[PDB]
Amino acid sequence: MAAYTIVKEEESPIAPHRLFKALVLERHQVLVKAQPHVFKSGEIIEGDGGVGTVTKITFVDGHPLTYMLHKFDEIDAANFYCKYTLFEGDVLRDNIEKVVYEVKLEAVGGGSKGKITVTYHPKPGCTVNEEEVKIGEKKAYEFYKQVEEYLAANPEVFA
Amino acid sequence: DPFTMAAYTIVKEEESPIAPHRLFKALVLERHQVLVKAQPHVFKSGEIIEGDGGVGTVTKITFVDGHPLTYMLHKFDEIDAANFYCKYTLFEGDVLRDNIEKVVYEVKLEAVGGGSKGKITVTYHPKPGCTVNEEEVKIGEKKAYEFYKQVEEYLAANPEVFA
Amino acid sequence: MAAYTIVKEEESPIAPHRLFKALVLERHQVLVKAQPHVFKSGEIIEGDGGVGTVTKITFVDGHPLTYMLHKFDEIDAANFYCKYTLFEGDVLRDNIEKVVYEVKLEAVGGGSKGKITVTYHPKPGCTVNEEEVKIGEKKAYEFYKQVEEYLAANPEVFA
Amino acid sequence: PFTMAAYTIVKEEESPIAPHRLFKALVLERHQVLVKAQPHVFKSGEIIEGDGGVGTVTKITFVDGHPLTYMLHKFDEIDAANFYCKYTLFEGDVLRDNIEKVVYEVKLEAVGGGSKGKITVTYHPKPGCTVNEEEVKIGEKKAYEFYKQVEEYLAANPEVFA
Amino acid sequence: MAAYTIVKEEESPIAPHRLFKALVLERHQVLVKAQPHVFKSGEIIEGDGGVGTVTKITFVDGHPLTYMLHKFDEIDAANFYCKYTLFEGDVLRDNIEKVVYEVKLEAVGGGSKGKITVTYHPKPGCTVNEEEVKIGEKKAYEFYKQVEEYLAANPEVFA
Amino acid sequence: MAAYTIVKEEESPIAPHRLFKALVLERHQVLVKAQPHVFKSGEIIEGDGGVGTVTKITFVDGHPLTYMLHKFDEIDAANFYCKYTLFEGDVLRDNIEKVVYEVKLEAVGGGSKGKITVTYHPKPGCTVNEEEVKIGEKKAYEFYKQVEEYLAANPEVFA
Amino acid sequence: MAAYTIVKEEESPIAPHRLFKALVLERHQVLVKAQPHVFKSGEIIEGDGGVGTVTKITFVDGHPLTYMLHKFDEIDAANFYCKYTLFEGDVLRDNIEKVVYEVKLEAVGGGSKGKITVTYHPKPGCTVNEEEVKIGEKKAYEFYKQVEEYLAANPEVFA
Ligand SMILES: O=S(=O)(O)c1cccc2cccc(Nc3ccccc3)c12
Ligand SMILES: O=S(=O)(O)c1cccc2cccc(Nc3ccccc3)c12
Ligand SMILES: O=S(=O)(O)c1cccc2cccc(Nc3ccccc3)c12
Ligand SMILES: O=S(=O)(O)c1cccc2cccc(Nc3ccccc3)c12
Ligand SMILES: O=S(=O)(O)c1cccc2cccc(Nc3ccccc3)c12
Ligand SMILES: O=S(=O)(O)c1cccc2cccc(Nc3ccccc3)c12
Ligand SMILES: O=S(=O)(O)c1cccc2cccc(Nc3ccccc3)c12
Ligand SMILES: O=S(=O)(O)c1cccc2cccc(Nc3ccccc3)c12
Ligand SMILES: O=S(=O)(O)c1cccc2cccc(Nc3ccccc3)c12
Ligand SMILES: O=S(=O)(O)c1cccc2cccc(Nc3ccccc3)c12
Ligand SMILES: O=S(=O)(O)c1cccc2cccc(Nc3ccccc3)c12
Ligand SMILES: O=S(=O)(O)c1cccc2cccc(Nc3ccccc3)c12
Ligand SMILES: O=S(=O)(O)c1cccc2cccc(Nc3ccccc3)c12
Ligand SMILES: O=S(=O)(O)c1cccc2cccc(Nc3ccccc3)c12
Ligand SMILES: O=S(=O)(O)c1cccc2cccc(Nc3ccccc3)c12
Ligand SMILES: O=S(=O)(O)c1cccc2cccc(Nc3ccccc3)c12
Ligand SMILES: O=S(=O)(O)c1cccc2cccc(Nc3ccccc3)c12
Ligand SMILES: O=S(=O)(O)c1cccc2cccc(Nc3ccccc3)c12
Ligand SMILES: O=S(=O)(O)c1cccc2cccc(Nc3ccccc3)c12
Ligand SMILES: O=S(=O)(O)c1cccc2cccc(Nc3ccccc3)c12
Ligand SMILES: O=S(=O)(O)c1cccc2cccc(Nc3ccccc3)c12
Ligand SMILES: O=S(=O)(O)c1cccc2cccc(Nc3ccccc3)c12
Ligand SMILES: O=S(=O)(O)c1cccc2cccc(Nc3ccccc3)c12
Ligand SMILES: O=S(=O)(O)c1cccc2cccc(Nc3ccccc3)c12
Ligand SMILES: O=S(=O)(O)c1cccc2cccc(Nc3ccccc3)c12
Ligand SMILES: O=S(=O)(O)c1cccc2cccc(Nc3ccccc3)c12
Ligand SMILES: O=S(=O)(O)c1cccc2cccc(Nc3ccccc3)c12
Ligand SMILES: O=S(=O)(O)c1cccc2cccc(Nc3ccccc3)c12
Ligand SMILES: O=S(=O)(O)c1cccc2cccc(Nc3ccccc3)c12
Repeated sequence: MAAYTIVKEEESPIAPHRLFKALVLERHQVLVKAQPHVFKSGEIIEGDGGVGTVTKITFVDGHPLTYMLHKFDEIDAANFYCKYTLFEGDVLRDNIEKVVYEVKLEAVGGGSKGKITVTYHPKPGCTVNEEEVKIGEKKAYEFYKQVEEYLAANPEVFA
Repeated sequence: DPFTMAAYTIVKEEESPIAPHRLFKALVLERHQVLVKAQPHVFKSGEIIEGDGGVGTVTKITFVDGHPLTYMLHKFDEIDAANFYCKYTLFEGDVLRDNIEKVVYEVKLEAVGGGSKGKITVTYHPKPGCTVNEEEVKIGEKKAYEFYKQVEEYLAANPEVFA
Repeated sequence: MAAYTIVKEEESPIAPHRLFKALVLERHQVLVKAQPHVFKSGEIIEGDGGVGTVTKITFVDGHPLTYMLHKFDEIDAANFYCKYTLFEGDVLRDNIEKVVYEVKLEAVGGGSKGKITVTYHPKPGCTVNEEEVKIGEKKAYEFYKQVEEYLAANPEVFA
Repeated sequence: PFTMAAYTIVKEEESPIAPHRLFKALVLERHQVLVKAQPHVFKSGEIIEGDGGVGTVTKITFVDGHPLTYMLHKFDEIDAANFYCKYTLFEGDVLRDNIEKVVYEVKLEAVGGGSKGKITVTYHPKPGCTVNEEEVKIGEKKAYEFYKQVEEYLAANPEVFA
Repeated sequence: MAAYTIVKEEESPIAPHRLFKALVLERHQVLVKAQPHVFKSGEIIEGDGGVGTVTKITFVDGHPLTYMLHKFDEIDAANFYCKYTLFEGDVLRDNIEKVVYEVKLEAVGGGSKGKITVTYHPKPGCTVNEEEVKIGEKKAYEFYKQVEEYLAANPEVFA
Repeated sequence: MAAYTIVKEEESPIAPHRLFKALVLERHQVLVKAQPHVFKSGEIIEGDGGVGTVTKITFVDGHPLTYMLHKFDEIDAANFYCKYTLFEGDVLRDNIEKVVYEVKLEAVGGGSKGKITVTYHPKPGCTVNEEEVKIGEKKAYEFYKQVEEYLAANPEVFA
Repeated sequence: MAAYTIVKEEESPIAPHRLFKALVLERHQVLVKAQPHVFKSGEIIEGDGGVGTVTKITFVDGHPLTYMLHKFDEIDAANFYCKYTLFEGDVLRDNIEKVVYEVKLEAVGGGSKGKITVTYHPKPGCTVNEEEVKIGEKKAYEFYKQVEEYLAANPEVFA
């Protein structure tokens, strides 16, 4: 059970409830707001917006990837806590079974602090892509920095 | 030590939809300014005379002229703006009514959902061998809660006001 | 202290996801479509429909009553299980601190079955009689009925 | 309608005894030090819950002839390292019907081969009834005399807790 | 950047509050009781059972490895959760920066459920020895049991 | 022109007033108690023990070195700070006018943390034999460690 | 690891409530005032004009370096005592990690005298180049010399 893991910490001028709404609860929608050139649509197909909720993110028709689904494992918007899981979608490929994210945020001034952890759950006797991992933190970190900048400059959004 | 003069302490537990950073700011840091903005008929101005809006800072809160009162003097004893903590003391001004040595405000807030949780604890300190009026206490808490409640509605209404 | 406990076991032709949506998850917004001659507005004042959510139902201007705020406690919608708190509002008389409903449905063929466990808790400052505890029941029994008629005649709603 | 009162006493103190010493005697081991200093007033004292850390509770018992009989205490916050503690006298016959509980905050600091302390004690009234100086001064003088007693033995014995 | 993670779930017949005191809280001393042949000492350098506790170990002089050092990130003693990291040691080979221990137990019947995660963080540039992984599990597992049975055979131990 | 100052930070189980006394105030007398094969005598030749005080420390006979004189420039015992300086002796070779010593200690639990800064000042138109600094620290640290162990065993010395 | 230390005692007719501000508190805006050709911009991007603040001086298009960042380990704007650290920026050659500047201004009638301790601290095994010290000591003394003029020139400013 060899699972590669990236546990990191970040810090923002953006407020923590706001950033959470943007990067966790509303992520499926916000992905399409920040990258209309990559994602055609983002929805919920199962759940009411809390634990057990299932989203469907669809790439534009010209993108190599097709779609992904994530499920909400635990959510406690009270203390900016959620653990979700990417359990279906081409990006996974054949070597990976599901990618699990666990996010913890907290206010530090008018801004935030967060502990983000990614763990890749490989299929029986497969090699987790070390490269797939660099691509993972890459795609997100950009997204997170891209959102942070919209928000900074549009303070009424999710405020 | 025949006695260590007894002091009067109120411990409050309060909650807002306002995010702890907007409130730490509106009612602690820029309070001096937000009072006059919120209640421009009672206070002409608030202005930091000493320090640079940080620890050991002291402000002068000024009432109108016709108003019984004139100026209030607050000193900043402890701050951790990151964690929304503050000790700030009231010492120079006639709001005491020539009997209280000082009033000790201790404040701690924390985020919840889209809002705040709040630790407030007021302590009234008299000058040598004087009584600590229940009266002033009734009023020290009542004017501030009203104050607080006005500034909440503002910030709920105007959602970009504090940063 | 001690409280009055109404416990029940009702049965319905409507499927349980249709009732759970109509009478638990969207109750607040459904009380106004059905009793627009009583209620002006229903709304979540805070929450993601999760567990710490709070809704607000407002009575019409003339109505002797003014408002109620309900705050979910824990949910399992998939299973149609919900415990939800009536913590404040004009409706609570001085004798009542809160009223706790415990909802759990199951399927019965093309219909449903459900047990309800409504509890009136008082304030130390007063005691609980039966006239009021009997009214709550009527209000809420009569509501469902009005809704059953509706979920039966329009099968598209929350199906 | 208003927030209930409670009475606080702030003290600032200075000792020529090293501070880790007095943190052991009047705080971490108050329950055992109280009997050694005052076997005349106390029969025993001891722990009943925990192993010294946050949440730890202790029990105090006065001889069979004393008009008081026992006292309970819970440790709210311990940061021994900087000599800060917050504990609560929450149960025993010492709480005259008006008193609900007594909260004690203590911070100590090094000053040469001795120390400086700031002690704050907060009495909390129970619904309806009111607190008064009675319980307080008596409470103030009991704690102080004990400590002086501590101070004179800790000095008279350099290696004890040193 | 990427770490080797080990997620483990087993479950043992002992009340959580009893394993907890042995396999983690006092795991310094009871590690000798367990192996008075591989283990020389069990010590708590600092921490009064306080989070941020750091222990000190040393195998018998014969053993090639000198000692092991742990800090306790957090301990929910009341809740039977603990996070601890192996931060220094001869056992901590020159290619591993730290090995993190995430353990959470809870009562199940008259037994326990064991899920624990250990993460292997490699010192900058190194791949980390996949040997130290297989090894890590076997050694702290074999010891898992010893301590189970013993505690099983004495119901008065840490009651 | 610029001198060499080595900024150190250390930790002792001993209390700061103990460290400070032993390693600073009666240091001239302890060096002989701890190292009577190295040293013959410690004394004060120009001072009362207050600021601007001078000690005279002779090395046993048949020893390379002959003696050393230090002056106590700043003394704030209350906060455990000191500024003293070696300015005379064959131990200071041809180069360096004066290596300066600055000790700042703090209480912590049953012990103490320290901050020490040695500032080696080159001799008029010279370089600093940065190999005499390597030599200076060692002996001063052993002296220390010997004193540490000595004070721990006998907890009545500098109480 | 050794460090390079500067003991410089200066003088100046110009009043210290102006130099101190210029030379320390508003140095970031004034560097950029005395040498527009060396720097195009300089600002405070963190902290709030007090101990713990961080500055960003931005060298012009035509410079090897483009920016450096300073931190105020300590401020005392009434006794004219400061202690700020150069933590980040290109100027720090692989062998230098930070420079610690301790300044103290005293009042000599209508002017000042001073003591500046500049201490360059090396990274893990690396050592500072004699070069690295005279450079820093000079463009800075030079800067000071232009301001002695600037100010004296016009008592209007900083008075
Ligand atoms: O404004 S929102 O959609 O709320 C929004 C919310 C959060 C992040 C966003 C990033 C980019 C663009 C947005 N809006 C946008 C505006 C114009 C065109 C396309 C997107 C973002
Ligand atoms: O799935 S939904 O599409 O919202 C859905 C649609 C219509 C009625 C539903 C009733 C109960 C639970 C649902 N979902 C749900 C999903 C996950 C967890 C808990 C409840 C219902
Ligand atoms: O550069 S950033 O957006 O800052 C970026 C910031 C921080 C971390 C990053 C990690 C991986 C990839 C990026 N790639 C990337 C790739 C293409 C465009 C933009 C970014 C990261
Ligand atoms: O592009 S960024 O992450 O901004 C980037 C920034 C700085 C250094 C990089 C080194 C390798 C790969 C990158 N990116 C990358 C992006 C996509 C696929 C593969 C590699 C680097
Ligand atoms: O969901 S995110 O990573 O945030 C994401 C953010 C932005 C762009 C993305 C594009 C492709 C795949 C994603 N997910 C993905 C997940 C795991 C592995 C590889 C790609 C993207
Ligand atoms: O950007 S990442 O860490 O890659 C990221 C990856 C996946 C989910 C995330 C959710 C919330 C915030 C993020 N970042 C974040 C950054 C700064 C502060 C707080 C959170 C998330
Ligand atoms: O953010 S950084 O942490 O520096 C960072 C981390 C990792 C990779 C990065 C690649 C490009 C730019 C960065 N910075 C960046 C910063 C803000 C906006 C866009 C890119 C990268
Ligand atoms: O807008 S005001 O009417 O003054 C106002 C009225 C009442 C309460 C206020 C509280 C905070 C900030 C305000 N204004 C504000 C204005 C500019 C900058 C920052 C705050 C408040
Ligand atoms: O409680 S108030 O009386 O308004 C109050 C009185 C005095 C000082 C206060 C400082 C901060 C916040 C307050 N209120 C507060 C309320 C809710 C949450 C957080 C703080 C203060
Ligand atoms: O007196 S208090 O309400 O405490 C009070 C406190 C502080 C400022 C006040 C300003 C105007 C009127 C008040 N009260 C008031 C009282 C009686 C008649 C009319 C007005 C003020
Ligand atoms: O309480 S304050 O928030 O500073 C405050 C807030 C708003 C209005 C006030 C009016 C008068 C006196 C104050 N202080 C005060 C303090 C102690 C006793 C009596 C009045 C007022
Ligand atoms: O009682 S207080 O808690 O102060 C109080 C606090 C906050 C708001 C108040 C509003 C109206 C009356 C109060 N009572 C009141 C009573 C007598 C005179 C004036 C106001 C309010
Ligand atoms: O439609 S209404 O005429 O408002 C309506 C009228 C009367 C009773 C109703 C009961 C349940 C749902 C309704 N409507 C509804 C409509 C859309 C979605 C969910 C419920 C009811
Ligand atoms: O307060 S809300 O207005 O929804 C809100 C608004 C914006 C961002 C939020 C982030 C987390 C939790 C919320 N609310 C929440 C409320 C109750 C329980 C749990 C979370 C957020
Ligand atoms: O029962 S509810 O279902 O919320 C309800 C449903 C429909 C109509 C109602 C009208 C008034 C009060 C309610 N609540 C209420 C609560 C307790 C006692 C009496 C009435 C109503
Ligand atoms: O109002 S009465 O019918 O008189 C009434 C009287 C007595 C008990 C009742 C209980 C539930 C509902 C009522 N009304 C109701 C109305 C329509 C449908 C179902 C029940 C009750
Ligand atoms: O029973 S009622 O009186 O309408 C009622 C009263 C109070 C709370 C209720 C909550 C859910 C469903 C109801 N009715 C229901 C009806 C059929 C099947 C399952 C639930 C509730
Ligand atoms: O706990 S102490 O104060 O340390 C204490 C010290 C020494 C003797 C004491 C005797 C009785 C009661 C105590 N407590 C007490 C508390 C409140 C009121 C009056 C007495 C005594
Ligand atoms: O203040 S006393 O009332 O005796 C006292 C009362 C209750 C607890 C105390 C704990 C530590 C030290 C005290 N005195 C102290 C004195 C001098 C220096 C340091 C501490 C304590
Ligand atoms: O005699 S003691 O028993 O200590 C004593 C105990 C309790 C209260 C005291 C009050 C005043 C003076 C005392 N003596 C005193 C002695 C030295 C310094 C300060 C006060 C008190
Ligand atoms: O550390 S290991 O490298 O796996 C290891 C290697 C060899 C023997 C071991 C014996 C006991 C515990 C281990 N680990 C361990 C870890 C934490 C607490 C207690 C024991 C042993
Ligand atoms: O060693 S092996 O049998 O290879 C082994 C193989 C697979 C899993 C193991 C787990 C724990 C201990 C082992 N050995 C062990 C051996 C002797 C005493 C205690 C534990 C394990
Ligand atoms: O540092 S001391 O602690 O005095 C020291 C203590 C004990 C023995 C010493 C022997 C030689 C040189 C020293 N110092 C020295 C100092 C500067 C340069 C070269 C040597 C000795
Ligand atoms: O020590 S200097 O190298 O000049 C120096 C270098 C860099 C920054 C300085 C800031 C204030 C004073 C200095 N000294 C000083 C001395 C005499 C007159 C004016 C300034 C500074
Ligand atoms: O003349 S300087 O004052 O340095 C100077 C100041 C401002 C901008 C400069 C741009 C290029 C070269 C310089 N000279 C230079 C000289 C030697 C090495 C590197 C650059 C610049
Ligand atoms: O010329 S500077 O522009 O500082 C300069 C810039 C960059 C690198 C330099 C290297 C050596 C000497 C310099 N200057 C120098 C100046 C006077 C005397 C001796 C050396 C360097
Ligand atoms: O650049 S040079 O003079 O060559 C120079 C060379 C070598 C060392 C220097 C030290 C300080 C200032 C310089 N220049 C300087 C220039 C004008 C006024 C004050 C000092 C130094
Ligand atoms: O910041 S100052 O020295 O005052 C300074 C003042 C004026 C111009 C400077 C140009 C380059 C580098 C500096 N500093 C520097 C410092 C340490 C090492 C290397 C360069 C300059
Ligand atoms: O730069 S000047 O052109 O004089 C200048 C022009 C306009 C406004 C100024 C304000 C402050 C300091 C200056 N100069 C300054 C110059 C050197 C050192 C310190 C301050 C100002």
